[PDB]
Amino acid sequence: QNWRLLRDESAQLRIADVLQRKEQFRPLAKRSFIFPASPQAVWLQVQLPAQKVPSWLWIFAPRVQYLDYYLVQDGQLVRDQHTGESRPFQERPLPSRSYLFSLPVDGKPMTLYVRMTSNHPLMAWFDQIDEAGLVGLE
Repeated sequence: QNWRLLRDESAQLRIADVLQRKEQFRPLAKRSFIFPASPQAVWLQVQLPAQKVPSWLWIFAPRVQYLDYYLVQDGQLVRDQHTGESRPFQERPLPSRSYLFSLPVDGKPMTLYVRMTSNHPLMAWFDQIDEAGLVGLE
């Protein structure tokens, strides 16, 4: 129940606003979603324990225009990345243009937040992967 979702139909919520609304996140029945095209912002919240081996959050979000990634550890914002198809000029390694975010092995648990918007149907698949998952990616 640590993979949770919040639909922000206002599209106005920022990271600070979302952190005030943690109780509004509800558990996902699968690590993916699809919604008809709308101006909503979909937020993902993933709570993870301290990690022992290299791992990544993988996201395949075709046609997502704005994707914002935030990592929180010990109540503080430790990572803050703005990407998506409407943020060009960033070179990504994978042919699929999937997104990878490295999850630190630093003795502390974490919470990740991802904001996604599109003018197209809003869809993504996502999961935590280790090195073994990484080397088979395309």
